[PDB]
Amino acid sequence: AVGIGALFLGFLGAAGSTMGAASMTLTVQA
Repeated sequence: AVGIGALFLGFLGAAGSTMGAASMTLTVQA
């Protein structure tokens, strides 16, 4: 139950966190 699922979650959480910074870290939302 939710065994290997842990490996995709671990790396797929890098893509969202990296593409979120390109959201203009100035002050505008997105």
